[PDB]
Amino acid sequence: DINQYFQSLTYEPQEILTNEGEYIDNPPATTGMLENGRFVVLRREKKNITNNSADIAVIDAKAANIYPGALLRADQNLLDNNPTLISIARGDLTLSLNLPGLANGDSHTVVNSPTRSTVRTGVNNLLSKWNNTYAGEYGNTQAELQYDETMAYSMSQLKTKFGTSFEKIAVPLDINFDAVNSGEKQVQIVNFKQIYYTVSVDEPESPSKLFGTTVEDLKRNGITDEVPPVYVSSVSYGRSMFIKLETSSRSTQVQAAFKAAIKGVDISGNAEYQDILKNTSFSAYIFGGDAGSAATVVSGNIETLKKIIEEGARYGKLNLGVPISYSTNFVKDNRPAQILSNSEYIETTSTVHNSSALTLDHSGAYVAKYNITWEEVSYNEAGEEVWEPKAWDKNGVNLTSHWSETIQIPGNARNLHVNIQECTGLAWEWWRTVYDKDLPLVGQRKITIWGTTLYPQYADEVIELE
Ligand SMILES: OC(C(F)(F)F)C(F)(F)F
Repeated sequence: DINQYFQSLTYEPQEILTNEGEYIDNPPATTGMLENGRFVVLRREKKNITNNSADIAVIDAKAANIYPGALLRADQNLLDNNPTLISIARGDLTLSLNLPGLANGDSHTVVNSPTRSTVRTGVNNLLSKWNNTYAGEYGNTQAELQYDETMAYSMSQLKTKFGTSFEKIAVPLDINFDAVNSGEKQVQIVNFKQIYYTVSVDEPESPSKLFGTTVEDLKRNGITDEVPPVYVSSVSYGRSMFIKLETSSRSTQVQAAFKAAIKGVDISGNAEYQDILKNTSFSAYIFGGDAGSAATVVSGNIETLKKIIEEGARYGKLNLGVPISYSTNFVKDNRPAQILSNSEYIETTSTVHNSSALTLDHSGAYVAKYNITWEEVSYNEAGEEVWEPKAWDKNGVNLTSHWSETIQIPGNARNLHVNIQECTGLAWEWWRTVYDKDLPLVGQRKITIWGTTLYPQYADEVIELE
């Protein structure tokens, strides 16, 4: 009996579907740079990404050996999203057609001598029975949106976020890891899946029910306690769109910007910082819907992306789609074949700190002592902050009657303090403090003292730029 042998099969499913790989070392200590009156704080930290899932998203419509009820081997091939098919005498099995939100549809059909052709035929009579009357030919309300976003930092971490095919779409996607690492550009990758339907296979009550003259014709197909058999349980059909979004923006509101952008929820309206969207250059690898043969690569601009997703969503059809994701189960215990994958990577985040301008104006019938101070950030080795004391070069200096000077506090500065005093004709209170405050490093700030020795009057004003 086969079931007995299947029950005797002693393997470790999870350990045979594992993807290690760290090779991360240690990232160069965080540093600080000066660029065009701005301060660039570069901080890159070592992180780890993990992905354990039995839902395999496809990529190459040609490298597809996937179909509902497909009997596949459980090996490195299956692990690398390039499984091996076991073409043996197949046992009749029942297939069902699941739709996103079609109430109680779930059309069922029987399948004899299971194979690409037969399954294709079943799915054909299904989809045909569906399109024949139901108003769901070109589009169907809201197909299942499977949105998988992630900021790009490492080919491997992307290989973990999507699998071992992003290595295949990498060239078309054109990702700038060097730039991201340098901190120049910022790029997010988004797996936008748009499932129109989903073919399900009735869980085999028994391996015997799956495969009756199959006495021991298993060892002649590659079945062993070393190479367990799996079967494609569910296959999702729709439009798969792997989009790459690059922008020269900073590390502020980017995620939200991109996500909201891709989701296209009229974010444009009341969009505080939309410079990212005005600087969103994209490149998308799409397949499904528009065609059931080849894929399409489109590089361009934010708008082009919007109109491309909008014209790619409800412009396709339902008649016949392409496999964009699938799932398989072990033949023995019908356990979900959950591929695991780990990957350490480097998250590189930079921060811009603008210059600061402090104008000083003296209009007093007297002599005014000036005294302004602050501290500057120094990023030495070990990536540890080093705040260094700084004071105005003319500090302690006393200015006569009228004076004026604008000062340029660097971006890597903080804890600004201003202290200005005025000389009085008094011997007891020779010096009278006029102004003394801790000040925020706002864009532009003008401080104007003026008036009489017996009465000094000041003015602290703040201005903007652009
Ligand atoms: O790539 C096509 C284009 F260009 F958007 F028209 C498709 F419609 F398929 F998306």
